[PDB]
Amino acid sequence: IVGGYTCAANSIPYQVSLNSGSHFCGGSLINSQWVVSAAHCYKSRIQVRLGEHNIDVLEGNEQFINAAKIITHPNFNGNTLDNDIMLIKLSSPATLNSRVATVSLPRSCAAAGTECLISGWGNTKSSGSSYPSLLQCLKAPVLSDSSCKSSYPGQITGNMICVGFLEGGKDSCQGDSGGPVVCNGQLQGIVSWGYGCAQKNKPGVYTKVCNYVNWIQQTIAAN
Ligand SMILES: NC(=[NH2+])NCCCO
Ligand SMILES: [Ca+2]
Ligand code: NA
Repeated sequence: IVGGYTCAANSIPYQVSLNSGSHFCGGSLINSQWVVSAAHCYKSRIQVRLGEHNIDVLEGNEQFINAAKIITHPNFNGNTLDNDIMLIKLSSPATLNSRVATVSLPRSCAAAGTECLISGWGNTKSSGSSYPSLLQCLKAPVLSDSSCKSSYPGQITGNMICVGFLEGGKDSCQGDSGGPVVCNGQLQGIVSWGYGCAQKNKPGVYTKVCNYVNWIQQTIAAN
């Protein structure tokens, strides 16, 4: 997250870190047994780390649970990033408490201008690299479909939203991929792609979760 602030510890209890020797992507806990993330994050083995704040220190409230199933969207396209969504089934249910909690799926899609919270352990520098120990947060609005499509001509599908700031300086970045965009208590976005990060007129692009509630529910019921 570039241009953000350090979240209060455990204040984002649905945020997970996906780990395969190190942190590589975010995810969101949406049921006791299922995390949603981005398909471009796929690895064939993943450990899910729940209840994290400092990913470099054991603080005591963590739950580390291996993925038992890793299911990418069948229409994920690696060129256009359409359908950039993945579900992970945990080998055992997460134990839900104040520090490890689900986030609701969307009841509807979000109005343009809705304020959201984006979070992750991704790069914090717009020049060079700095990967933080502490979970970072960013407040950002859903942009117009107009502002989004003008920023990336021919590249925004009906399964994508832009969230962020056209001036630059405030965005998700590499390592935030797969993590949450939560607006009015609903998971509306998954960190997906962009042209670099935090650049002028290149806002973050996010998988539009309000199109996938049926796919999510169907996959959960069938696995
Ligand atoms: N501009 C962006 N937010 N790009 C995607 C960040 C995750 O790689
Ligand atoms: Ca920790
Ligand atoms: Na432009």
